[PDB]
Amino acid sequence: SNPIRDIQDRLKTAKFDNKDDMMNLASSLYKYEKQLMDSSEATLCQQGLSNRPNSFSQLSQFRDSDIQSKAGGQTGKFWQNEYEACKNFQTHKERRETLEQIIRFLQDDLLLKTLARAYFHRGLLYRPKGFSVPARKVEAMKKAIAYCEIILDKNEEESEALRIWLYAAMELRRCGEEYPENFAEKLFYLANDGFISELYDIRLFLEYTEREEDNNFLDMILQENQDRERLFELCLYKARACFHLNQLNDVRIYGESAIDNAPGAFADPFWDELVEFIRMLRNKKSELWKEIAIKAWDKCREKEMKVGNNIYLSWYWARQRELYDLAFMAQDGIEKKTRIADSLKSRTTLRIQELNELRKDAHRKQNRRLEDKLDRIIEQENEARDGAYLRRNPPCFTGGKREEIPFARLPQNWIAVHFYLNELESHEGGKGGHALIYDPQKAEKDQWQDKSFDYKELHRKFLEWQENYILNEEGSADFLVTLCREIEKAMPFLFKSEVIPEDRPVLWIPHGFLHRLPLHAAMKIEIFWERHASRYLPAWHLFDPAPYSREESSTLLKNFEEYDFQNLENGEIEVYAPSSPKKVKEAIRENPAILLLLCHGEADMTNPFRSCLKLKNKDMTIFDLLTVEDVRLSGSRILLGACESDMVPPLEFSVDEHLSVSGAFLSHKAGEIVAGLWTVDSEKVDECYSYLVEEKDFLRNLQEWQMAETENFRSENDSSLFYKIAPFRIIGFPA
RNA sequence: UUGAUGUCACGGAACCUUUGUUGUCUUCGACAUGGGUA
RNA sequence: UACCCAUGUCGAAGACAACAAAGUAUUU
Repeated sequence: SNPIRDIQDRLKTAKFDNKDDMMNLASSLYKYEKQLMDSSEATLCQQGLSNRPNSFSQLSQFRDSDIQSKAGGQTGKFWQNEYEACKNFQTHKERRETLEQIIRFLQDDLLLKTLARAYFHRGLLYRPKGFSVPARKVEAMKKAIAYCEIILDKNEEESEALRIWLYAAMELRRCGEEYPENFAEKLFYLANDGFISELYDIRLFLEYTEREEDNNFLDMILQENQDRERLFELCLYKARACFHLNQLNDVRIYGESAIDNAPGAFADPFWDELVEFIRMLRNKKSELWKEIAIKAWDKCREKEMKVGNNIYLSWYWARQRELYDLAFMAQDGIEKKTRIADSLKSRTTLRIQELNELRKDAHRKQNRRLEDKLDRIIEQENEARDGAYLRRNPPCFTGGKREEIPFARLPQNWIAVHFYLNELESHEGGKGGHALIYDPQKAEKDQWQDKSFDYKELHRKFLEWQENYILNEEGSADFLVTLCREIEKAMPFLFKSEVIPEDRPVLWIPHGFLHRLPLHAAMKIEIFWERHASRYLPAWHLFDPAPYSREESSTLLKNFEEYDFQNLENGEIEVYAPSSPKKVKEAIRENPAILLLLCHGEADMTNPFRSCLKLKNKDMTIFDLLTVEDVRLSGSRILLGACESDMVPPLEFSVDEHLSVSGAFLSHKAGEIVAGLWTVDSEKVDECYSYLVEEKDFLRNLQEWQMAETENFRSENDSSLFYKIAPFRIIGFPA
């Protein structure tokens, strides 16, 4: 760079009456000091300035207090202008460096106004991730307000300071803070000014419109120029303005235009404003709200498809859940309600499944560098669930052939129950819980029912059982019985034949914490499994019946030396013990007909990827399973004898997901998995899985086993015995 | 100087990064002071 | 507003110049 030479050139030209000369001189001297403070390579310059008496006189004149302090504000304003010009050509890092340079340089009303605007723009860079806002965003907006109030304490008519103050106050509200005090009075001054300086002002005059109920300024908005980059956002403001003028057809037109041009990135503020607009329409009870909500859902669903990995998916798309709640309430058709519900489920597991598919093709083609990319994405996802900072942008992957599965592809003798837990409806005091039930044998106009229930008390009793389980654990059996009776209290329709016809099998597609429950064990005494056999899927778009594996080979791997599994160890399947993770990795690439694993297991309390199987000399985690190079399990049947092999951490993740060990095996396209929702007894495991292996029809045989044990439950209604029958469930839907 | 049928704050390491360092022969010769006489 | 010299004595430097706190990613 050679900044010393730049100081020479400026000192040749400069005269002290001229703004540009002093602006340039101040800039050059500041850059010199900056390079010294950075210990830059420019510090190797040992040269000095020539014409020493002249240079001394000119520097001594510049460093007059008024001259340099005058030049400071002008340099700051010039940099602030050039930033706001090139802002959308810069990357984030260099936008940040520009703004922080301005702030450090400026740390007179011109200076204070420039510094307030710089802090306002520095805050705008921070974006919420998940349901959390960065603290520094709030900090920046509060500092902008603090600087603004020095000017406004002595000149309340100053338009720029007032506007910056109002912008920062609106951002505080957006972050979930309250408005600062005397917001109303200052917002009334702004309307006494009555002119749009910048795009943000349109949002202020609408706030004024909604507060003073005054329509004068709406014609300014409707006449605003269309030659803008963020056209979708301007059109959304047009729609609001038309609504206050009751120009409802133009509201429809502008709203449709805004949604049709929505941006791809869910980090964009457009997506917040759209949901606020729909909530405004709904709260004013306008009939337009149902049209706009369904189009907004369709656009959001279209663009979720283009999100590149689970990290961005968890950060930014997860915040759009309320839009699906609103669209679910707008939509009256039950099948279309079910489509809206299903589009929210297991969006991360879908991408893990696609990565597992990609790894197959890389291995068979020996594309090593692609395997490293596939490993990096899983590693970074594991980091993100620990909340760690990511140094590198995670890579993006295009999706698989995501066809929309027709509901007609369910076989004719089944019943399907689709759950949805609408938080917005629940929080407003409605039922909020929905069960959408499909009977494919009826005429098409009668094939769907929609049953609704209140899930607050069921969720409380779930949390209560969960905590008692973590602390006791088997002393929690009474709380399990309480929860299972609460299932029937909440969903009394489960035991009515006009809802679920006689003795047909049921497929469950849960949502939220309902993935955690033993719905097959709902207790009227009569248990649900006495009426129907049950099967589970995480989501309907994962429905994919494939044939069972053809291989004439099966394996039992055991690392469990406290106990003798007399029934399993005298079957026709050969047993290898004590099994290490290497043996599991070997069996997993032979595509066995039946694979049994008998070992201890443990679900993690914080991060799903750390849930593990306790094998001989080393634990095998979900992270290990999802990074095994060569895996061949298409159509295999898997029986997990491990405790908590279908459990997940006692937390609510930002997106709907059930990443248990069983879920990990399903993401490798296993045919069906049997696993435990909590701790499992070794004798019950032995006697259940021996019968399943002998009679190779898991759906009927698990029901027969459950019924045959229930007759010993009835003689005394012992909670401890029910605690031992209930945990087993089947996941997956083979051909 | 509380308000009451509901407080995990013993629910949170002032933590993290930084070389008292860079340059210098224990050497060596002409200099002080202000008048005096016509 | 000209001219002329006269006397022989004696240690010096003892730290100086620079820096005097500065930084501390939240994301296509």
